[PDB]
Amino acid sequence: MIEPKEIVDPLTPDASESVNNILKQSGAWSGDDKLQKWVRVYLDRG
Amino acid sequence: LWIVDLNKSDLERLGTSWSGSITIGDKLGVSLNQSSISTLDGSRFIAAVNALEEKKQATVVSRPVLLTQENVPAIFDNNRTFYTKLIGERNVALEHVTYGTMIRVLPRFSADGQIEMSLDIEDGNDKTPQSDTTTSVDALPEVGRTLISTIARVPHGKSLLVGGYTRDANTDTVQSIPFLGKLPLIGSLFRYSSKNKSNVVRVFMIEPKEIVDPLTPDASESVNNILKQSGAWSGDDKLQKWVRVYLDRG
Amino acid sequence: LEEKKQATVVSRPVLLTQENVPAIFDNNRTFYTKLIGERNVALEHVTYGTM
Amino acid sequence: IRVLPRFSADGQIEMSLDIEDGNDKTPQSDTTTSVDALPEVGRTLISTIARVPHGKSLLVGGYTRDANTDTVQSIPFLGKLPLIGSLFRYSSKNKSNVVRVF
Amino acid sequence: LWIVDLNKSDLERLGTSWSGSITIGDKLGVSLNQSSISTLDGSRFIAAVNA
Repeated sequence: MIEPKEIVDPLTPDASESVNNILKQSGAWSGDDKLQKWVRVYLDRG
Repeated sequence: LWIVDLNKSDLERLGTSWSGSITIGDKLGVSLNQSSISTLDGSRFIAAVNALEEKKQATVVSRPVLLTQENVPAIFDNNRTFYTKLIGERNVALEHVTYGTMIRVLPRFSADGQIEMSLDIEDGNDKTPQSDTTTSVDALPEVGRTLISTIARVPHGKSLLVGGYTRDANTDTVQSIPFLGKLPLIGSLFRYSSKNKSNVVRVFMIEPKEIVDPLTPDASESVNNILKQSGAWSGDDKLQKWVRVYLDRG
Repeated sequence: LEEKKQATVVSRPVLLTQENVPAIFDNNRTFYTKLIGERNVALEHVTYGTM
Repeated sequence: IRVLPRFSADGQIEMSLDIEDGNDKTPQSDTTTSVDALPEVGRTLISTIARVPHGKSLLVGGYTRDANTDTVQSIPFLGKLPLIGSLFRYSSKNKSNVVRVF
Repeated sequence: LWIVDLNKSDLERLGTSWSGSITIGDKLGVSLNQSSISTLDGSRFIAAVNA
């Protein structure tokens, strides 16, 4: 089968809230660590 | 960009399957299910039951980051090899999977503030027939190869999808004996049922952002918080400081 | 011997472009399944390609 | 690493980067701690011009990864009775999470 | 330039997995999990635990 659709809008909600609902529920969240947060924090908000 | 994978599968196997032969007085030989009498004369008929089931679930989320100027190309690619510990040190073996990634882009600015880019991306492992033992494939999940070739524009600081793949599947079979598999009392001792079900999504996202500022705090304070807490700091040594000090402050 | 077999599989790719520009998507996963036995060891596998 | 730098007017530096780092893919270190002794880092390659103000530090590219794995292998009938039903399980979790940035 | 790496992993493995076969009076043979009787007649069923 086939079906296209037109798209003009960004994703709602945002992608940074999608994966942070994945990683805190699949059991792989890695922001608690006080050894690795010193270099992820350069990398999440700019 | 955001790689993301979700895998989920369960499988069950239960039932018997019979074979073998009998004999009567060296005058007649009755065999069940292709058991040749030319290999067996008194070996009576046997059975085989299978019982095993499981539930598998695995996720993997990875992301590359890279910056350019506008109207200039750039390439990023990467491939690590992930090992896992097969059980045994003298009875020795290993198994390993390479995990490759590639991305090249060509961005520009618009008038109203949105970014337009030019994407070829790749991700996956190479097809390797390996990990022969049952949990050896279970240790490291597999993700297939993929390739996009797409220009796509997106408003400032927000996230748009660029392509994906989903898949759902079942399987059902009931293998049995024709006459004796329907009587109510022990008729379900002659079944052989094996369901199977897996369902997998995988999608590539993208989001750019504009950047004008240097990193806050500085990088020399980042690694000096790493090395004094991971336990590898090397400024205490009175034999090696005489040449690192030419090298930290100019 | 007799049996009854039934199987379904439903898959979908998604992708976007602009208008009047080409684009390619292709994919191939390999699906393993657990043959019964760990020391009596064997596997079997099928690649599933899409373009 | 190869580079090609120049000065700007206001004091910032603009450079031209191709960098590489890693080991070559070697199937080796067969014993269990032999891989554990020396860690592995994958190959990487950048091709980027990037400018940065004087004396401060800017990021040029990186890679992170998170993963799980869960499986519960058991016997269908006898794996649910309360008394010794958990003697027929086979559970094996797995979890790794790795960052790396230039 | 500054290379930096952080790696972290943990892994656990626990449980059993069974196999083997029995016999009754040289008249019938019941086997669990692909144990062929064509290699074994009196070798009773075994287990394997990993921890």
